Amino acid sequence: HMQKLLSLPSNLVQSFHELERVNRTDWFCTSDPVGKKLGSGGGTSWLLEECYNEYSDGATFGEWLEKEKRILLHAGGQSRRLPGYAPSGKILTPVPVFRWERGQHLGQNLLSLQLPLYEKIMSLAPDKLHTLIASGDVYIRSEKPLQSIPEADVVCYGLWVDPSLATHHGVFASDRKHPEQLDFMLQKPSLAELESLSKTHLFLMDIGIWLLSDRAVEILMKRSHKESSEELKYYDLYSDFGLALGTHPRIEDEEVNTLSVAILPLPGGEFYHYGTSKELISSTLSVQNKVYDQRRIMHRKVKPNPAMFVQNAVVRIPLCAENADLWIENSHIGPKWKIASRHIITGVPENDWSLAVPAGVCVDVVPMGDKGFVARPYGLDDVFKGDLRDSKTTLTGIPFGEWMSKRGLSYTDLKGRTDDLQAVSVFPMVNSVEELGLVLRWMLSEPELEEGKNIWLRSEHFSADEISAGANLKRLYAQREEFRKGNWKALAVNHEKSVFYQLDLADAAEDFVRLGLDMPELLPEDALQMSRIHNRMLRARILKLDGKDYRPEEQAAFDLLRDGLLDGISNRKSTPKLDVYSDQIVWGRSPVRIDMAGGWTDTPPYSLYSGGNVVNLAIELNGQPPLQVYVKPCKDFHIVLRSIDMGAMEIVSTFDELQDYKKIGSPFSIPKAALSLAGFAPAFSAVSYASLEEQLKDFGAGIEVTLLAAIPAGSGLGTSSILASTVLGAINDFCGLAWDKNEICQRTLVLEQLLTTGGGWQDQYGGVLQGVKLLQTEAGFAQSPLVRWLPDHLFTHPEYKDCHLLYYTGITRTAKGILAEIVSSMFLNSSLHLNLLSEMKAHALDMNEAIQRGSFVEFGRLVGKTWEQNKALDSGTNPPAVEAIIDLIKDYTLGYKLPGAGGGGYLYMVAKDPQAAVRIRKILTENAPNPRARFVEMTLSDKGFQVSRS
Amino acid sequence: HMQKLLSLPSNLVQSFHELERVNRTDWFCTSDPVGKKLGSGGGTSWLLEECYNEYSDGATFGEWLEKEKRILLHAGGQSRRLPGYAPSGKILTPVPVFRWERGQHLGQNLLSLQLPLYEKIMSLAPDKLHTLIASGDVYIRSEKPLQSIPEADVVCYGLWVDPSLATHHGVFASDRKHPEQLDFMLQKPSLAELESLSKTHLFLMDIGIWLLSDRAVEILMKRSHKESSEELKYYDLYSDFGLALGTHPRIEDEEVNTLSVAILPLPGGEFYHYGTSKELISSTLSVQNKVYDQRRIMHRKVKPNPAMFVQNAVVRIPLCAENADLWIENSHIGPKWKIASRHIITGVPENDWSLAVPAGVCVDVVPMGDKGFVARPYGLDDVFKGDLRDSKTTLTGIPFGEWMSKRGLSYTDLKGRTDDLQAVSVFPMVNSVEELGLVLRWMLSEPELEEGKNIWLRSEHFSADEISAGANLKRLYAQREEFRKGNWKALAVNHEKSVFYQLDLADAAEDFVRLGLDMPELLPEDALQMSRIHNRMLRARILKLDGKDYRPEEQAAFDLLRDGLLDGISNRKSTPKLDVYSDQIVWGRSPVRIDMAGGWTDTPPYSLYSGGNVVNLAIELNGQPPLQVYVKPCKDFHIVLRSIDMGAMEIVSTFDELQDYKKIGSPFSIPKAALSLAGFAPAFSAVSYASLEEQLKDFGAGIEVTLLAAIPAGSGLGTSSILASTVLGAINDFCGLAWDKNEICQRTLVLEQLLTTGGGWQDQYGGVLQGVKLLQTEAGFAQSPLVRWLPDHLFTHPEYKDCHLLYYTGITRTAKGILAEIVSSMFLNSSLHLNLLSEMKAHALDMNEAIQRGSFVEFGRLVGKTWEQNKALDSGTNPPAVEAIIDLIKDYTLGYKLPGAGGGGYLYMVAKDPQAAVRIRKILTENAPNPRARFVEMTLSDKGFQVSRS
Ligand SMILES: Nc1nc2c(ncn2[C@@H]2O[C@H](COP(=O)(O)OP(=O)(O)OP(=O)(O)O)[C@@H](O)[C@H]2O)c(=O)[nH]1
Ligand SMILES: Nc1nc2c(ncn2[C@@H]2O[C@H](COP(=O)(O)OP(=O)(O)OP(=O)(O)O)[C@@H](O)[C@H]2O)c(=O)[nH]1
Ligand SMILES: Nc1nc2c(ncn2[C@@H]2O[C@H](COP(=O)(O)OP(=O)(O)OP(=O)(O)O)[C@@H](O)[C@H]2O)c(=O)[nH]1
Ligand SMILES: Nc1nc2c(ncn2[C@@H]2O[C@H](COP(=O)(O)OP(=O)(O)O)[C@@H](O)[C@H]2O)c(=O)[nH]1
Repeated sequence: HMQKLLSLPSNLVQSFHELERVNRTDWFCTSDPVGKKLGSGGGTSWLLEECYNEYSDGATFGEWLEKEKRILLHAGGQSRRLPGYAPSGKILTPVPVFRWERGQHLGQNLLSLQLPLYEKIMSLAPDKLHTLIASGDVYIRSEKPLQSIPEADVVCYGLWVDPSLATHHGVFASDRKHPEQLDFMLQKPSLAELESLSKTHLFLMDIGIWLLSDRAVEILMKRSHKESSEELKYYDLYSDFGLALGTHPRIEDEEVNTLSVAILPLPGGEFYHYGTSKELISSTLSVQNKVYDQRRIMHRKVKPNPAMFVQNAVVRIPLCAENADLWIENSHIGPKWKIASRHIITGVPENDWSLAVPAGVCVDVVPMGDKGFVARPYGLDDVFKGDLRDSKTTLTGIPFGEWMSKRGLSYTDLKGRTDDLQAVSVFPMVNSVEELGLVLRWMLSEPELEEGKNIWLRSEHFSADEISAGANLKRLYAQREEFRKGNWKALAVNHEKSVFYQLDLADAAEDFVRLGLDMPELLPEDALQMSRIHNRMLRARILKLDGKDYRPEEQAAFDLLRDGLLDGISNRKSTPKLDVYSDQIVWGRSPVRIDMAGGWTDTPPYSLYSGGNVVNLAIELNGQPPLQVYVKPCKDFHIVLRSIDMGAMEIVSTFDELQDYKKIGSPFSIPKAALSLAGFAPAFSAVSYASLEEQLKDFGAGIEVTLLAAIPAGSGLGTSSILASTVLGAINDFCGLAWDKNEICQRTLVLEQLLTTGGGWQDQYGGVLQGVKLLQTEAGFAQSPLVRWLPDHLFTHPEYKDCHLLYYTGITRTAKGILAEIVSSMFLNSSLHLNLLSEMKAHALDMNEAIQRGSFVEFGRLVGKTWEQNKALDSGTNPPAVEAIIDLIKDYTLGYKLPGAGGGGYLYMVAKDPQAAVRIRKILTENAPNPRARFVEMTLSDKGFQVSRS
Repeated sequence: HMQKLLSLPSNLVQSFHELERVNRTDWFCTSDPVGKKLGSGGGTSWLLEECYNEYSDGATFGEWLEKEKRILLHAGGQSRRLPGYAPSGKILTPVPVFRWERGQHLGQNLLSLQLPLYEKIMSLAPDKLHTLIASGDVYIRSEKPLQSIPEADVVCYGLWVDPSLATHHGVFASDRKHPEQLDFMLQKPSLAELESLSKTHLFLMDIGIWLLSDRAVEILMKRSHKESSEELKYYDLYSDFGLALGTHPRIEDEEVNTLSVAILPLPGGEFYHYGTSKELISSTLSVQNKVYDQRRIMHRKVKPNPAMFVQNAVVRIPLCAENADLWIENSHIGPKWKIASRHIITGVPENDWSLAVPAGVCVDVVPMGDKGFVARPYGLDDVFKGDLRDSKTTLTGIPFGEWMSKRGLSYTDLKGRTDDLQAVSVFPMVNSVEELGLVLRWMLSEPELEEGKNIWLRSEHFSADEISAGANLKRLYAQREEFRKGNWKALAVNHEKSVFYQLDLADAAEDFVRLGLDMPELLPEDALQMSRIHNRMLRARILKLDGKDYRPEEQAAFDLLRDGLLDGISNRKSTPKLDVYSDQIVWGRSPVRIDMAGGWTDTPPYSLYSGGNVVNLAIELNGQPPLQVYVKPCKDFHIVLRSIDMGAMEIVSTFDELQDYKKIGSPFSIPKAALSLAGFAPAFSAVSYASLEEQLKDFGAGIEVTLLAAIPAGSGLGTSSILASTVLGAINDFCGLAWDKNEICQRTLVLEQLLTTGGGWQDQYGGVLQGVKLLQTEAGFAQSPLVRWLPDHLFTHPEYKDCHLLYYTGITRTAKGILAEIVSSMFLNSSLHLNLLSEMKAHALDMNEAIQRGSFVEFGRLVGKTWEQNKALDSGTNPPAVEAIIDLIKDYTLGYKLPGAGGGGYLYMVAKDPQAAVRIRKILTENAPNPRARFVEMTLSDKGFQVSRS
């Protein structure tokens, strides 16, 4: 597991692992020494020092830093501009579920949303960069493939967004002749400053993702201490260390300038700050406004305003269009509340207050002590900095002097600090919800309230620093959890309009079992089919986690899926007519396929969620099409089915026998379903016939179908789907149905839905259509792949053709059918699975690009990456014997993978060059893992499915 | 030229063609009959009836409606909420140049900005839709490719919008299970209705872009008249006709429901209101802040506030950050003015007034009569509706009763109507700028000024309706033109910070010549290179339009372009070494190319503006590579050059002779430049030599280069560039320079820059690289195409191969005039040319898609569309002889085009089928247009440039 190190507030360090439910093995956290601020760089150095002192197994710091890669997040500031989550350190702020996203956790926060990108970047990083540094108050997205990470001492990711937004952050400025290096950094530059440099420089806004080598770490830790030894000091990573980097740095440092700096634009990058109260709402609104298409929005709720976000809360007042810019979290809004706009309500316990909240002021309630509450009303624009007597120092939008004067208070009532509003003990700690409401009314729009002033005088006073230092986070998290327990039922009941069935339902089931909640009730038959499948699978998972019987629920979900996929599978009528002469035989034949990338993304229901991308190609094996079908007229008015590979024969005389797909011991389900779809079953026939015998008498003869699958099913080469398509095409030619290859593949999809195989669509398109292809579908039950052919240069040119090797290993899967687990995880919107499948889609697009550009090396590498993705999706795909075979020859390949679901069988290898291919052949021949392993010659098929007549 | 029909205010109809300088053939305008409103549908029927009565020519209404597609715009309301441009009908409102856009006209208005999208949609529409309907008070953008337009009776464009905004417009509601249909429309639905329909329906905001068939037009016009007679009536297209459409319409209508409705979401659509005074500022601010890319923003100037827009105006006071929401147009702001924020100043003549404008109040001055001015002060929030005695009836932010009382006035001074503020004659018409200023001061923040009241009492009074009805728009446009004449000089001087050199400089040159302005002075050498080229070409165009000598200015612009393209002349040095045996000969050969789509988009400087997209392929002619080069060692230490096609020979003995590219009568400039780039000229040689003879003595021998261009020059098949690349590749093999094909093409670009050809990069990549390719570059001087190969199925498969016909027309022509005209238009940011080139890029992408999908019919159709685009870009591309050749066989083709710049030469035809190809051959053989015309057999080249040794 990637190690996370966090610089947290002192109060949170002791409770982080319990409140966030994370183990101490993968998570280490500490704080700045109480009473001493260290800044960004100083806090990072202190975090590194603490983690080293914790796991110092006797090695020095230098050899310890190399031992593993680490992701360090600094969230140990004061959070002046975000008081609502200052005691949580910003990084633990709950983030609403995106109305366009599937598979998110209901209790997601900024940390859990932002961590995967950091882990991906670190796994892509070179091995000499053992330290990633980031701020936890941002949400960063990358919707395009990451570029190579250079081997510099400092690697900073940047993003050009808007000069107005760049005005508030760090900016990397690079000379127009050299965007590769960093010329200098700028901390919050003005619009005029960026304009004056626009003619000669490019600017990338600093998004707070830095990567440091051991040399840069040494220099930062030397700068974070004093002149002698261990004496710590304040040091800013971005304003002191940052401005000293680049070609022409603003700050001078002999050791910092020697560090090479590399600025990387984040591909498809998006940046959303979460450091101020205004940004808390604006960034969430932007993320919501990334998608507007209602066909891609699973949250079917009409909000009065898009900038209204309610999490872990109970709202007893009606919300209207005038209540814009609203953020309610971990709060209870009583029915007698009166609100306007621009509000941030956090931590408020249950109440029936008659509280009027003016526009622009926010209310925060922090649990303090065992039973007390600290009331912090503040302003959406309050910065909490500066001297109290300055007119610019504001509280709840009002200057602090005016706030004091209007309430009949004097500065003699504030004993303590007076030069910094952050350190002014002005927030009262009450011991009752009634006193809390009274003092909040007094501190807001009722300064004449007698009892409020009395309570404020009786109560102890806390500053924002003291609040963050003494907050009882256990009670805060417990209130949030009780609110979320109520919200689970609320969302499940309101499923037709809520985000319930687009959430990660595995996480939801875990939370249901942990909180002691009952399973959601069964959705009525009138509900959405997808929602019904989600509901049944969630109930099954809850029963499994509880220790009850879940098999019927699971099977019911699968049955709802198969019923859902039926489109024109009932009313698609054909009129088969004997289109050949009496002594003619129809021969159809098809090659198999190898999927290069994007496999699994065509599998329902994920393909229904977002559409699939698959790059694959048709291949003949040992110079022959492995799937073959013969169709001929029969003197008797019945259907004869013969199987060469199974060595069997069967006579179908009635409609009932033709549609008996699950007949015990029959290997003829595929041709039976194919003949049914061709119009020899009543449901698919345009003409009504009394019996199969009468239909065949009107037809002119019976039908004799002989089938050959020269490659057994489960080999991963697409045997079953391609055989179904071959039978369909032979019957198409024999019966004059005039189907084209695309319609044959679609009828194959329908056929496999008749047989309840539950697979995707990639195999039949890969085999029936010639050449190498990219296949893409959109979201929805209607899955009809758009086909884009690719150049076959990398597979047919003499310098490449002999580098594609196919090796039958003689090994079959030792593990069980994990496919069921994968499909059920898809039904539960499992976040890990959905993320991996999305990465597989993007990787299929990258494979398509590599093939288009004619890059053989990149093609082989991406094949290897597809193998890695498949191993990550299924642990049983790579048994140890296959891994030993791989290790025998891995040094001579650009990449390799198993075709299809894998688990053994065939190994596809892309040799580096023809000599490497000869070497691979020699090695695997002289070191056969078993007597059955053998090479199989594969050639790209320029024909696909072929059919001819005698 | 698609015909535009406009329903305008009555006063504007009489002067529209003169004020906007448009011909009466392509522009028709009328108004609703004065005294009766007809609504959207009634106004549409009246506009159609008027245009028919004008251009009937003896046809019936149906056969006239069929003749052509028409774009109808309704801009004929009262414009209560936009008084500053009410007499202009909103649609003629000047709109500031987008700071991120290139090629816009300085005098652009809303009409000129909105027309291109409508014309694009209409040209994409099926031929049965002859009528597009739109409102003139909106600005709509589409930044993603438009989808196919189905063939329905009514086609409506929509946009996914927040429900809160959808509450204020028409809404198309489609069942979630059938988004292809329209279920029903809703006119301004409430939030509760959207809640009730959100669970079962999708809603798209109506953006006001409808397309109607002739039957729908007939029904709309029957509904727009009464029942018995021809008397027109009010009829709403969206509330009456719209609510009667769909599957389950809200309103019942026997004839309207039979119309098929198709709802299309606008890809990448953006909607900007232009109906109220505040929206005038807000939508403009949004459009300005729409683009973020530093590479695409040429106007890099930060004003004190982003919401300050100044057009056609002189401002004598300084503008600061507090002057937000400011719109100054066609106005002179004297130095003694005092303004705040939220202002709209229009039509103010030159003055020295001491006028104080309070925040939120706007000033408008409308020329009236021969020399008079009507002063209309109003409020930014004034709606101009309601009875005068209501407190809500507002004027300049003040209730009208209070405004009357504060100036000692009574309702006995207002003769006329009193129930509608729009019809109250309260605005005085004065006869002098002095009286104008006095009465404006009186009507604003100086109600106690007696002289203002006296002038108001003596002067005639106009209502807003009377202003819009009697306004002297000629004087308004003349004042605007004088202001713009001043602004031209102001912008040209301030070129480093203005939008000057990103404007349409052809329009700018025309305006400079018309207004009698001198050309801008020469930019210093320290200015931006692109800006300097723009400056020189603009001076050249102004001199040419004036009748002076412009050739040196043009040549200087071309030289600045060539110098800008000079890149690696220093950091790409070669060391040629004799790499062949003494008796060995190197033979290089290349096929020609046919560009399928995107030609011209690779030509600088447009390729530098936005990058090029070109789909092209290599072809052999009559089974041979038409470009051939032989290189062999020479006993003498000189260079021998022989030309087979020119039948010539030349001896190069010195560096001076080798670099004499423009030698009189020499056809050897290409091989001389190629040998120079290979390292036989000192500037490109890594080793310094005293003379060419010494370099060749160290080399081991001289060089003998024989060239053959088997296809005559000017054929359009890429002969020159591909021959240059062939020489470069032959010399590369002969000298062991180890260049790859990409480097060969880049050296070809450098060679053509040495020879000052001024072309693009498409030809060399099309010829050197095998197969069919999409080539793409980004913006910037560095033009290095990314190459993506396409499947060659549509060109090599037997059912397609014989449909590609190449016919030498027997016409030759130096296509350098077409090149010069188009390149000079590119230098001037000619709006027509830039728009057409953008469409050519998009069309290249569509061609790439069609080839990927294997669609032969779509491929041929897109070839035809490429021919149409080329004809539209240059009128000289299709001479009448080529057009006559085309007309002989056009009925047997899916498409056709001339390769390259055209002007004659070869005709590429995509026959519908092999029989059609036989027919085309027969027709063109039996009817040869000239003794030289002949068919040439073309075959796709799977080799590209090849080189071998004897
Ligand atoms: N360990 C530690 N980290 C800090 C300290 N100050 C700031 N940081 C971190 O450095 C990053 C950048 O600083 P800021 O965004 O200004 O931190 P902040 O909490 O917003 O500070 P203020 O709002 O000014 O109170 C933040 O993510 C903080 O987590 C500090 O004193 N100690
Ligand atoms: N943590 C978290 N809680 C949420 C989120 N969305 C909603 N909630 C909580 O769940 C409760 C129920 O949500 P819904 O079923 O959508 O109800 P609502 O739309 O918020 O309001 P009503 O239906 O009118 O009661 C809300 O009151 C919120 O407190 C979310 O994205 N994240
Ligand atoms: N031909 C015609 N066009 C109209 C009519 N009414 C409105 N329009 C046009 O349709 C467009 C949309 O209507 P509105 O924006 O509400 O028209 P308007 O002139 O702004 O009306 P007010 O601002 O309320 O005075 C406007 O640009 C008008 O020019 C009409 O009765 N006949
Ligand atoms: N029509 C039109 N006029 C403009 C535009 N931008 C500027 N102008 C006018 O041109 C004059 C020159 O403006 P500019 O060179 O940018 O100077 P600046 O605006 O003071 O910085 C201004 O006084 C404006 O009145 C525009 O986009 N359209």
